[PDB]
Amino acid sequence: ENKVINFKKIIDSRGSLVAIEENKNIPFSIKRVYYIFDTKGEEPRGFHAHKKLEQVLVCLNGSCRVILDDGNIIQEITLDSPAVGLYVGPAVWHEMHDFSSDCVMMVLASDYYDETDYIRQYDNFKKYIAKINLE
Amino acid sequence: ENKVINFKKIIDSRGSLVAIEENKNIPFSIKRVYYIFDTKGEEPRGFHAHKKLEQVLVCLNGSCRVILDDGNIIQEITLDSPAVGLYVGPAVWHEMHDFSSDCVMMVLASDYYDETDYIRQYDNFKKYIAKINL
Ligand SMILES: Cc1cn([C@H]2C[C@H](O)[C@@H](COP(=O)(O)OP(=O)(O)O)O2)c(=O)[nH]c1=O
Ligand SMILES: Cc1cn([C@H]2C[C@H](O)[C@@H](COP(=O)(O)OP(=O)(O)O)O2)c(=O)[nH]c1=O
Ligand SMILES: [Cl-]
Repeated sequence: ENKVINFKKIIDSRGSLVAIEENKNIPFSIKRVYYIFDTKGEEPRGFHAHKKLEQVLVCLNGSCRVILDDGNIIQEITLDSPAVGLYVGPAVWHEMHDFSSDCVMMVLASDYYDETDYIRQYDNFKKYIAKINLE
Repeated sequence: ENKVINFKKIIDSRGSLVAIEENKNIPFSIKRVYYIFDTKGEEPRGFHAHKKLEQVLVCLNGSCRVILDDGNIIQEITLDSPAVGLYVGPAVWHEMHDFSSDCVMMVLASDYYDETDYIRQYDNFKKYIAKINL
């Protein structure tokens, strides 16, 4: 509804195509595109929140299980369709689990990588969330 | 004239990561990100040049054979690594062939989809180039 994006998909005799356009079918300007591949092991990814960064996760091949925690409710979704994007706004703790061996996870981000824009401690995230609330 | 971009790749026990940043490891601002998947058939694609659009092609899974023609030289390059991008500037004809069944082709574009920016006839592409040349 608010976080799951169903992109329009073109299908023809040659295959399938999806086009994501900044500020068109995604709410922000794209500054970075990163992707995860050649995955292995049973240790997950993520476990942090951002203060300003906006992202849209898309599973281009295989599947992956994503968890979002906005400090109020926890949501979970299994991404396994390239036509499905998951919006991860600022102030949202997130985690990525169960990457299939053939998984390819693509992320569209509103800004360049920035080590300082991370909240890696859950309690801190929680605190952070509390403060924002007050305001 | 080289068009291959080798991206820095992060590796750990969990897998690999590559990060593309507009105007940082690619020469333009990204306005669109499109991808081709669930491919079939024996028909190749592309077979056009753009007048304004700049793009970076990346084979995120499987493989595919790309043909680039800049009007000076024709280059055939097989993409089978997510860490390699192929820069397709304006006025550059491109074709994509031999898509693996599990292929995933991702493209970073400098602008929104625009059918009017498609030069669809090789001869016209060549004429366009000639024009540019003078
Ligand atoms: C997401 C991202 C990470 N990185 C770097 C930062 C680290 O050195 C490495 C991995 O970052 P990341 O994998 O997100 O951090 P963590 O190990 O805490 O889960 O890749 C970039 O250079 N660019 C990016 O866009
Ligand atoms: C590349 C792209 C294609 N499309 C559509 C146009 C076509 O209907 C289809 C395939 O486009 P494309 O292969 O570029 O054109 P063509 O098949 O004529 O050679 O996908 C978009 O809607 N947005 C995009 O960003
Ligand atoms: Cl579900």
